[PDB]
Order: sequence, then structure tokens, then C-alpha cells
Amino acid sequence: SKYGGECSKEHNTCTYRKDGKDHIVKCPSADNKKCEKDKNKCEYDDHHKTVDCQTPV
Ligand SMILES: [Cl-]
Ligand SMILES: [Cl-]
Repeated sequence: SKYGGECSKEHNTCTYRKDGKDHIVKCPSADNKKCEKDKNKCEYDDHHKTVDCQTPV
């Protein structure tokens, strides 16, 4: 139910892989969820319906 990707700092987006396709969604604007570092791990959680561009590492 979690789908991983990488984020764009410039666009504040997460590009994640799900069911063979790449999907681009905006990251949150929240301080500790936005894409802070370019190409950082992000995740779309399809169960909780959330995006985080500061996935714990
Ligand atoms: Cl695709
Ligand atoms: Cl969200």
C-alpha cells in the first residue's frame, strides 16, 4: 500500500512507481513533509491517502 519514489525540490513533487507506471503528485507544503532535498525518497501511501517527501531514512 506504500509506493516509493523520488522528489523534485524545484516543483515540490513526488514521482512514484505504482502498478508499472510513474505518477507525479504534489508533495505537501508542510515543513517536515515537503521536498527539501532534490531527489530525496518520497512515498505515496494509498491506504492512508497521504504523501511525504521526507520519508524516514
Ligand atoms: Cl508510465
Ligand atoms: Cl498529503
